[PDB]
Order: sequence, then C-alpha cells, then structure tokens
Amino acid sequence: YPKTGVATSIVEKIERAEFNTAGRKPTVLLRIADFIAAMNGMDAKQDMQALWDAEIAIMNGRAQTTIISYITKYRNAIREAFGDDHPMLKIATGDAAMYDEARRVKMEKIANKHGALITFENYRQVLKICEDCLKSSDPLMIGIGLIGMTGRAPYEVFTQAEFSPAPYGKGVSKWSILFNGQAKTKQGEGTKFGITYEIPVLTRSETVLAAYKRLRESGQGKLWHGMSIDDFSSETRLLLRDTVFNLFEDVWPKEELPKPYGLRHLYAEVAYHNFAPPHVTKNSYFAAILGHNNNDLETSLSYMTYTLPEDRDNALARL
DNA sequence: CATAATAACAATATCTTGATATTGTTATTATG
Repeated sequence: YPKTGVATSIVEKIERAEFNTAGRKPTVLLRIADFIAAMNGMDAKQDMQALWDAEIAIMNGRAQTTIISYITKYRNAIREAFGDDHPMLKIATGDAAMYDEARRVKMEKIANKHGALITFENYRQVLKICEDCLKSSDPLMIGIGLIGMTGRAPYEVFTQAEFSPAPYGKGVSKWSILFNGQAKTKQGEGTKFGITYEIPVLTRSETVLAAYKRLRESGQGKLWHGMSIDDFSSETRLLLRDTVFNLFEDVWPKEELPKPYGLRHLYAEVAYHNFAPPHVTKNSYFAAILGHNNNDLETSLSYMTYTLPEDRDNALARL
C-alpha cells in the first residue's frame, strides 16, 4: 500500500504527443494522468471513491464496451503506479450489471452467429491469395499470408511468433509446424504461455518457415519483433486493415467485410476440414490448434462463424 | 479546403465466472 507512484507509460505517451504534426489530443491519457496524480498521497477511501465517481461521471454517452476498456486502462495504470495491493483497485471498477450485460450481449451475438453461419464460397481463392502472399517481398504481405496459413493472430505473426519445424517420426512433418508466442494468455496457469505446441498449416511447412525467415530477417520484421501491443496497433493496424480490405474485396462473403482476424476463423474451419481426427470434437480441435486455455471449450464458440461450401453441399443433399 | 496523422471511440475473444488483452472503426487535430 504505497501512497506514491507514477504511471510511466501513460506519461511517456503524453510527452511523445506534444510535438505531433497532427492528430487528436491524448485527452483520455490526460484524464488518467491527472487521476494517478490526484491519487498521490491519498489515504481517504471516501475521497478515492469521489475521485472515481468523478472519472465515471466523465464517461457518459460512451458505449459500455468503451467504458469497460477505459476502466481496464485506468486499472492497469493504477497497477503500474502503485501496485497490485492498492485499495483503489477495489474501487476503480465497473458495476456488476455492466459486465453481466456485456456477457449477455456476447453470448447473444455468438448464439446468433451459430444460428446463421456464413458460407465462405470463395475460401479456396482466399487461401490461394494468402499463399501468394508468402512469396512476396513486402513484410506486410508475408505477414498476412502467415496469418492465413498458420492461423496466428496478427500480433503473434508480426511481433512474437516462433515457428520451427515439427518432427514426423525421424523426418520433418509437411502439414504441421511448431509455434511459440501465444498471446492473450495473461500468463495463465493452464495456458500456452511460453509453451511450444504443434499447429497445422494449410500449405507445405517449408514454404511457411521460409516466408517467416524472410519476415524476421527483414527491416520492418525486426522493427515489429518484440513490440508492445500499442506500438503495433499504432504502426501497422490501419495499413494492415486497408491492405486486407483490398486483398480480399470481391472474393470475401458478401455479408461481411474482410477483416484480418477472419483469416484465423476460416483457418480453423478448413484446419478442421482437412486434418481433424475422428475421436475429437470440433470444439476440442479448435481449442487445440488455437492454443486456448486448459479444459476450455467455450472460446472455440467464437470462431465458428463460417461454413465451407462443400459441407453446405453435402448438407443440402439431404433429400 | 483538404487530405494524412493521431488517439478517441468501439467491439471482440480469452482467461475466468469479473474482468484483461487483443482486434476493429471513427472523430478530431495540425498544417500547409
């Protein structure tokens, strides 16, 4: 329980914003900075509650998801400045109704998605383009292609992936590689944090490994390698968004616009269509090749958004 | 006038059962 501390990263993002050529003012980070500053020397729990009530009063008219994210930022700032043993962490949090409502909305959306699958008609063309991206010299393209072939998150692919050959007896497997650098684990006890596990690929392993070798040994590749989430989000996110938008404009399902993370979803689908053993469940296989938490089958529910045209045909044939 | 750069604004999917870490989209800035 310290009374002193400073959220270093936030203030750094503030001072790196004063001499910007253009762009929004870091008003939220200012809010947080003044918050942490006002927290210095505070031992009056009531006044802490008043401060947080002020901060909450500020977020009004903003989306619930947005408010939740902001609260996450605040809590991480408090943890950075004062530590995990600070009473404010039990004050600076959203009311339970907000989280319960968010969960309800999430479950509702997932249910609706399972009730109305999107037929990925031109998925072979998408996998083909994504295969062609592996032979490009542009690190961005190679990254997109690696997302497509390995089903790793953009953050994983560009920043912290560790692809290595997977043994197949004495030789080397053709349709599987080893992966290390799982994200969003939060260093869970039963997660793939720092765990090298085997994943299937949608092309021959040699091509993937070679393309990734050309990725890491590039300039932009070593700029990306080891980045934080915010660095990458500010560096590549919009460019990646536009590039992905253009790459799969007229082959992507008409219902939705082509987003990068979709390449993961799709991946799983076809990864289940061409590699899945008969003694496992689709949920189990998804949770296996995606590197989900131990004994978790509920996260896999979020990836079942598409359906392959062949399966659609084999289900239409029911007459 | 005007289009590029930036962080607000927002939603998703993961570990966990109340939140965090990601991915995704838009309003606002300086500036020239």
